[PDB]
Amino acid sequence: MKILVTGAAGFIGSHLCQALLKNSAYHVVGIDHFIGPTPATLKTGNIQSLELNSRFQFIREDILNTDLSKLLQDIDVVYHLAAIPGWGKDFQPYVTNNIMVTQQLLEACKHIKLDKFIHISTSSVYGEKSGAVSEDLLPIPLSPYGVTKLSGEHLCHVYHKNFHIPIVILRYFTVYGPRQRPDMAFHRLIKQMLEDKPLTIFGDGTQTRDFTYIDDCIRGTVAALETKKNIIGEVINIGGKEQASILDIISMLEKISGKSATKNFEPKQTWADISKASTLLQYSPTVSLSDGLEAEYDYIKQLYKGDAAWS
Amino acid sequence: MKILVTGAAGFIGSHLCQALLKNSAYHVVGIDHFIGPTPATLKTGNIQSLELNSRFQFIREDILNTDLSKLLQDIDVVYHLAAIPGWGKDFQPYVTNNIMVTQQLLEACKHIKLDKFIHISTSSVYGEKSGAVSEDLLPIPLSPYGVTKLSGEHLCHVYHKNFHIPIVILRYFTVYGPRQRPDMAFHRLIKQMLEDKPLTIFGDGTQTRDFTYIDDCIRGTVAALETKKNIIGEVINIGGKEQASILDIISMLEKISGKSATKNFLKPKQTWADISKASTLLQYSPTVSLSDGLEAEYDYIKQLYK
Ligand SMILES: NC(=O)c1ccc[n+]([C@@H]2O[C@H](COP(=O)([O-])OP(=O)(O)OC[C@H]3O[C@@H](n4cnc5c(N)ncnc54)[C@H](O)[C@@H]3O)[C@@H](O)[C@H]2O)c1
Ligand SMILES: NC(=O)c1ccc[n+]([C@@H]2O[C@H](COP(=O)([O-])OP(=O)(O)OC[C@H]3O[C@@H](n4cnc5c(N)ncnc54)[C@H](O)[C@@H]3O)[C@@H](O)[C@H]2O)c1
Repeated sequence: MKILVTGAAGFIGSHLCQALLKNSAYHVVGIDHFIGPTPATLKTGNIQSLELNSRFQFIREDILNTDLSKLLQDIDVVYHLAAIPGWGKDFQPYVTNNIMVTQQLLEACKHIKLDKFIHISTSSVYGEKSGAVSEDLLPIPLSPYGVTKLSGEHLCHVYHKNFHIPIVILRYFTVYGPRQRPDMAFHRLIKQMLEDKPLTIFGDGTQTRDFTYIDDCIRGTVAALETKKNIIGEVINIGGKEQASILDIISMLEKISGKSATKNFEPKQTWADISKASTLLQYSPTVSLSDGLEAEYDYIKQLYKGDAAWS
Repeated sequence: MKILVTGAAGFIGSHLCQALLKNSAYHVVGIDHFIGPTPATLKTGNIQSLELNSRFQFIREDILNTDLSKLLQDIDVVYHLAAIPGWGKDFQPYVTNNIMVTQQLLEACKHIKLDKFIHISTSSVYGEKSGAVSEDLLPIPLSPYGVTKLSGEHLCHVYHKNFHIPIVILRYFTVYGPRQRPDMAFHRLIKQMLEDKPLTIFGDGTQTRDFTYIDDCIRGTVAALETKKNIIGEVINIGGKEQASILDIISMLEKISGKSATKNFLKPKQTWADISKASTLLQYSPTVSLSDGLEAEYDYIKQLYK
């Protein structure tokens, strides 16, 4: 079996490619152009181990400036994770990389026999919801990111209905752990704690949110390929084991580091409904925040203060 | 009050400029780049009346290639109708004119004190539905037009929530009447009947749908401005008086023309707009009958292709 992962040098793509290659039957092609919020310097480390694997092929090209028929020959499964995640005149890159990229990939998949086109989307499509967020909820995105990613999902349905591209949509809720993007909250809090600085906190930080450890996110993503259920056409939430406030997270980080944080200071309560994923994917997130945060803490320590080839 | 109408030379925008200018209090600025399926001459035809009026200013420029800070200086209300109606390389124009236009327009309005930004959208955002279509249904667009128009609506919510742009979304169901675009079904059917050619139907023509006469469309669009109720942030379906199938419509066109048509069939049975919300918030009640509306369109099409 041969699998294309778009955005394979990114946070989630780099872990997915590695989880796929544990199956000695799987061959992976990753494509990544090294753009978006993570600098290329920091990003190179994400694929260090990946490029040691003989069954991994890496292409450093823009999806919009590459031979797609060539990239897609002999591909059984596409995992599409390439995106600009996380305004003004900054808007064009979101349209180019979240809408035009998805449309051009889907166009090139018409002339191709895929088992699955697994399109990765985001909980930012939903906008604001108190309580359980389920896949039947009317999406009202409140960011440019959310708007352009939801547009990507809608193109998946257009190409499924019109040309029978076997699309699956996974909506990831906040994913954290080793390799988390530097623009994301846990990375920023941990780097501030390591540097004895004030921890930036927007609002009073008691609002509780859903968080998914990378390894739980990746098990759910792999199960989208390996499930015996018919999931073609479905939208599936992939969300976390435990929910926590930004003040709970800092509590657990102070326990981890044995430091104390100079805190520098919107539904109260929201979580992913993961019942569709439980039923269709046997998905069950198993990693605790305390284990997950320890692993992210050690990663960020080594990233900025260490001497690894990926420092 | 000074009102910017985008797409002001188009089918609906030209009628809208006409109705607003009836109010002596209202000054109207129209911008239109003369693109999409309608030829330029028909659009010059659409605004021939408006240009004579001293409270009307017209700009023939791309919204993406104009000084929007100049354009919006003393504007109290935006009516945003500018758009491209409905693969591979033909996709960028939908993204440019339905997504980027809306984003740049909203960006230019972010820091201005508008009373209202009235964003015009489409029932094509809903995708395939059976029965009454209300604003709470999950939109699953099936076309690039639908996706790009749906993205425009979502940009409005982004700018409402973050910058308090006072947005109102109207979802038009199919609009017909004089100046209907030449790509649209009634325009095409009437033209074919005038030439005694077969009337081309796609499908078996028995699916009944919602049609809105342009004057009823404009009355609801003006009510979105003039209503005493707070409708900021609301999505409102604007739909029509009578439901008809294309076979119902052709039978009425036969009554107008006094002759039987040859019917040419090439390649979801019942669907209508739920206009409850528009009734309550806009006192919208469409009053023009299909037979009266089709007569008005028929006369407009005949004067073109005599
Ligand atoms: N990190 C999260 O918590 C989270 C949450 C919700 C959804 N997601 C989604 O998961 C996916 C991966 O997110 P991430 O956090 O790993 O992001 P990331 O930025 O680390 O990875 C995205 C990668 O896509 C690549 N890319 C973008 N445009 C490209 C193009 N035109 N051609 C080739 N490569 C291109 C970038 O170089 C980058 O390496 C995205 O689709 C994102 O929207 C992530
Ligand atoms: N006609 C219908 O039945 C119908 C149905 C539902 C919704 N709508 C919506 O109503 C609005 C008007 O539709 P219409 O039938 O009058 O179409 P139209 O093509 O007659 O009018 C739209 C006008 O927008 C202008 N325009 C497009 N892009 C522009 C740009 N970048 N800069 C400047 N001007 C630009 C075009 O030149 C055109 O004259 C659209 O937003 C459409 O999606 C119409």
